[PDB]
Amino acid sequence: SDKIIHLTDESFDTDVLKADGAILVDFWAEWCGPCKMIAPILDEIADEYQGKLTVAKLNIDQNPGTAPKYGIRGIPTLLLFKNGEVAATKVGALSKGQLKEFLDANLA
Repeated sequence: SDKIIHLTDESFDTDVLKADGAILVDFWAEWCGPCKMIAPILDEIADEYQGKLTVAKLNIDQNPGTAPKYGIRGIPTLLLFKNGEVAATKVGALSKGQLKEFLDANLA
C-alpha cells in the first residue's frame, strides 16, 4: 500500500517484535465482511497517526502461523504492540471514532 505494512509469518518478528515503537496489527481474512469494513478506516488511521504508530495487516489465511501465538479467535482482531509487547486488544469491527478513542487511550 502506502503507509501500511503487509506482514507475513516470516516478516512478523522484524516488522512488529523488533520495531522501536507502536504497531497496530490487524488480523483479518478476505471472506470476513467486518474486516473489509475496517480496511478503509485503517488507511485513514495510517495517514493520521503518521509518526505515532505504524499500521500492519496480517491475513490469517495466507499467513496461518502467527495468530495462534496471540490466541486470536474472532476477526478482525486489532492488537496494539508497543515495542514488541501487546498493550491493547480490540475484537470485532468498530468505527473510526471508536478506533481513534481506542488508540488515543492506549498510546499514552
